[PDB]
Amino acid sequence: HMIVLFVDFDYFYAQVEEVLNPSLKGKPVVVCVFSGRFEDSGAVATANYEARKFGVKAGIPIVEAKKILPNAVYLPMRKEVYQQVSSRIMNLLREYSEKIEIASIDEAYLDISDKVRDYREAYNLGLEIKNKILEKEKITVTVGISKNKVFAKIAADMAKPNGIKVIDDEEVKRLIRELDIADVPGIGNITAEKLKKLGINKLVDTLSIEFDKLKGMIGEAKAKYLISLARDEYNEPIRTRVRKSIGRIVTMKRNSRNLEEIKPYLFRAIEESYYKLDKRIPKAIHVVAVTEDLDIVSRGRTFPHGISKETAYSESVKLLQKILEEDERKIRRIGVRFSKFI
DNA sequence: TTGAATCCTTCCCCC
DNA sequence: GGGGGAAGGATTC
Ligand SMILES: Nc1ncnc2c1ncn2[C@H]1C[C@H](O)[C@@H](COP(=O)(O)OP(=O)(O)OP(=O)(O)O)O1
Ligand SMILES: *[C@@H]1O[C@@H]2Oc3cc(OC)c4c5c(c(=O)oc4c3[C@@H]2[C@H]1O)C(=O)CC5
Ligand SMILES: [Ca+2]
Ligand SMILES: [Ca+2]
Ligand SMILES: [Ca+2]
Repeated sequence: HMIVLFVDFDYFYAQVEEVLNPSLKGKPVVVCVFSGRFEDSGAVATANYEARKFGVKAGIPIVEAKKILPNAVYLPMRKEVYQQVSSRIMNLLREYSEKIEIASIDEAYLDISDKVRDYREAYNLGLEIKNKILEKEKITVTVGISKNKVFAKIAADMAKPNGIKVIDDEEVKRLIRELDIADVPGIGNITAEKLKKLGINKLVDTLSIEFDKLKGMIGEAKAKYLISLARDEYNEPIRTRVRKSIGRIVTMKRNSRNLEEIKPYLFRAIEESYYKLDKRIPKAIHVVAVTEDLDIVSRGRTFPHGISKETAYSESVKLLQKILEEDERKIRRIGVRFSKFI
């Protein structure tokens, strides 16, 4: 059948910052995103392994991080820079197979199904690829390999960082039963829970309960997806993918409800969203408001034509008003999202 | 306590 | 009964 090759750049942002300034290597680096809310307000985009060893990881606020390693190198996030370093590594990959996916800013699956006869040769192509990526861009990555996407990724998760691992059918059969279901791609702790108090603690357990029970607890989708992984029938193609929407949000200095106070933030958001749009014309626009208590509320509108920057501002203001109206909390975060491209 | 981008489920129109 | 689609909330990486 087929063999999937998953490539995953190690502690990426942090690493890219290390590449752009080698003096950093071997020292704990925490790449964070600072919100003008107050000094050191914000969170950790991510951190390299030195820093991570001690708990400073992605998601923890910057203040807690400095309390753990008050002496680590803290750098602001430079997405653009990372975006270009990624694009570069992404191309090198295309050279190994035109069947590439690119799931995120540091992930990509490759159907080397043809370019390889056996796993032995896959493992080889893995090193070939790790090495060529290390030579051209100075970036270390983990590579996973198996019969399908989901497993090619799991193989990687197991081998981080700067690793390479092949999961053969026997490794799969073993995993379908001994692999914790919370560690399966697509299962956030939210679904990991509903599955926990349902008896499904292992990828296999999904076979025991009747289907229409799962469909109601976690949804027809996740239901069928899980079942196939368990009966070893899962086999999704490595399809190239196109961005289906762009957007931008911004935290405000103070939380408020004053339309006029929020407007400037909204527009700042819209303005950047267009730059990103580049040459794309969106037919749908949505305004997203993160309430003072971190709950998300969004209103939107789809037009039968493209959205001009001018109209964009206009329709955005209405949609925010509609939010303040329909809600009551103070707005903490505001922004826009443009979808349904022409 | 920082974004971004893609699903899950109502719901309204109408053959 | 169900094709076709827009809205807002849910969930994941
Ligand atoms: N919780 C988060 N908050 C903000 N940015 C995040 C978060 N998680 C991930 N990111 C961004 C920062 C990273 O550079 C990139 C994600 O990297 P991730 O691929 O999942 O693994 P990584 O290789 O950088 O980490 P790892 O140390 O596990 O290998 O996406
Ligand atoms: C939205 O607001 C916060 O910003 C981010 C950014 C992430 O990745 C770039 C992110 C991830 C995860 C998560 O639970 O939260 C975030 C958040 C916060 C969200 O609440 C993951 O599991 C992977 C990335
Ligand atoms: Ca990674
Ligand atoms: Ca990744
Ligand atoms: Ca998980």
